[PDB]
Amino acid sequence: GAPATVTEQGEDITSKKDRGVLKIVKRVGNGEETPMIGDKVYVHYKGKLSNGKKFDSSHDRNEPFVFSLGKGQVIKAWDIGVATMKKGEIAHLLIKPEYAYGSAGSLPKIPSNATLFFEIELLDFKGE
Ligand SMILES: COc1ccc(CC[C@@H](OC(=O)[C@@H]2CCCCN2C(=O)[C@@H](c2cccs2)C2CCCCC2)c2cccc(OCC(=O)O)c2)cc1OC
Repeated sequence: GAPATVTEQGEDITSKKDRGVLKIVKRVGNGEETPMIGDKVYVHYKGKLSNGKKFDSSHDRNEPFVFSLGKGQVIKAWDIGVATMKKGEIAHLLIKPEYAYGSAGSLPKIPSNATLFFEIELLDFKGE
């Protein structure tokens, strides 16, 4: 399924080149532009553990998820991944624990040492 495909064909977008964050572009966005550190970013996502459990979708809160890019307001993989995205892009990310919740998890929903999968859509981004 979608997680396996990222394993097999995803691009390694980490600095350390440790396959900690793998990416496939599922829908090509607009232009060349990607967001800057500090930009307010608006996304819709669907996420799960890579084994399918704990599924969550921003769609269910009928409101985009909003954060400031590159400020540690989200897990490392999201700071790394969303920084590569164009407006309108949808990407798949497969994420090892080192770039997510590590040994502490985010209980009770996310366990220790969890690999995560997200489908992420970058709706828009704006400087504050
Ligand atoms: C482990 O490192 C970090 C961990 C957590 C954070 C905060 C968790 C952080 O979650 C995340 O980084 C990612 C990306 C954004 C979407 C939410 N999210 C998730 O993993 C969610 C997942 C869904 C399906 C599989 S994982 C997860 C859903 C369960 C609650 C934690 C968040 C978060 C930020 C802001 C708000 C929020 O919840 C709503 C609220 O609090 O009002 C949760 C920053 C971190 O790094 C600097």
